[PDB]
Amino acid sequence: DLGKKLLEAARAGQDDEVRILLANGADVNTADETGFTPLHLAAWEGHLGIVEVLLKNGADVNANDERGHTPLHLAAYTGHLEIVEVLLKNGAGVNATDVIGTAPLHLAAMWGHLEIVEVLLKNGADVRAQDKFGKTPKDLARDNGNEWIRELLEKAERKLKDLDRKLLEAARAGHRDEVEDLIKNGADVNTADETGFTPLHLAAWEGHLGIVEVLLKNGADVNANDERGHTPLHLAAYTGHLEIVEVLLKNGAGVNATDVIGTAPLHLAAMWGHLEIVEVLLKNGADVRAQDKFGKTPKDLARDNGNEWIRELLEKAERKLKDLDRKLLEAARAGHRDEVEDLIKNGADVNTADETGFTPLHLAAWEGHLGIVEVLLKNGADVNANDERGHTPLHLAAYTGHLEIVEVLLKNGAGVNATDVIGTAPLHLAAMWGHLEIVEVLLKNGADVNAQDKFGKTPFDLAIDNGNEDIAEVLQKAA
Repeated sequence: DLGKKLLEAARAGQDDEVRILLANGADVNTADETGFTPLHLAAWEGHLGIVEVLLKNGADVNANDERGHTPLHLAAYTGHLEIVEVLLKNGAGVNATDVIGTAPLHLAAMWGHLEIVEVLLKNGADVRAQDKFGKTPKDLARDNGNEWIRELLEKAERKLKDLDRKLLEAARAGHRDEVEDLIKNGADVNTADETGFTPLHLAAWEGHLGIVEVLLKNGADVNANDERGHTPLHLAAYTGHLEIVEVLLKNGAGVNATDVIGTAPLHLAAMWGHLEIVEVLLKNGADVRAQDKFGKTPKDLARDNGNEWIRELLEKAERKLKDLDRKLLEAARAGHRDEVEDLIKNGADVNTADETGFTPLHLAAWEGHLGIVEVLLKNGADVNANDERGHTPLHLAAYTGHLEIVEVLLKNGAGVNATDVIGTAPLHLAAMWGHLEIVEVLLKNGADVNAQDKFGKTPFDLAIDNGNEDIAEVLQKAA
């Protein structure tokens, strides 16, 4: 229509004819099927006059297209110095990025448009911005033999590394104004010192709520680990900065992060007596059963350090979880799949055991509830768990005669030659109880045919003794 005539006359260089369409009401910000606009094509083709005109007639300088390319991208790709200056003066997004993360500075650094690089930096371009492949403009200029550009961008970078050192000091001291100026002048909020402390670690350790929130506003990694696995939430919870604990959680902080010693935020809060932080972490899902390398839970540290209020609080949080484990054992025996998943979501231990050592996986394999077996293996249930007499779930599957469950357990590393205290292996129970299909599977998986219970009976002997000829034959041909 009236607009399609414009986008075409914009790439043709018909300066005088552009005035005709605009006077007759042709919209200035029309778009095609790929997203291009009269300003894109005038900047791509290098028609400065047509650009300037469209800017007096109000053209969206930062207009994006189907993949987020502004007119400045196109002027940077082609290398039109003048059009770059005219687009920036009208408020062009000097740091605009496409869907790949490519900014105008990347393009000028890759195609060797030195003058445009100077221009873009003059207007506050981000020299450190990485694209999809984690490559800065300097990286591109290096990989394309543009050494004069590589030199300039490298000078820029080392200055910005001084700002990074200052930002770390400003965040520890509490100079909120210094921090904000540093960020405004390109300092990296995710920089780290020698031991991996980022500015968020230091603001969190020292208790600077304002500086914590500013760092988070500018993309700081809330979960950054230092060289020993300590996150900002560890330091907040150690020093007892309740409000920083709250802000860190609200921004994605991991409530159960563990350092190299297995210490979690709830350990420090519990050992050092920060009741409100204990409540906040529990409210946010902290694991009360987590142990450090000394087998100590937060509860143990609490009583060990004479913090009785927190001690009782964690006892009740733990007693509540014992009842879910109890429910998981009965849910796993009865075959109620949906009930199993809910109890796991709410914190049921898939490796709890009753008085005689049966685990939810034992009961599920005994009763032939395959669906629950898969759920329990997919959530970390020990596949080679012994009860108080040495029976694994693979014992209970061969005895009962569940072919499917046997193949699953073996598919997940289940011990095939496990023996109870008597010497009975899964192959004895399969041959004993006439489950030929399970015998087959066991043989393929290295089942020992020479194993003997305390009575000196091989699986072959038990097939013979119990009148299972087909099985005795199979066990005969193997040896």
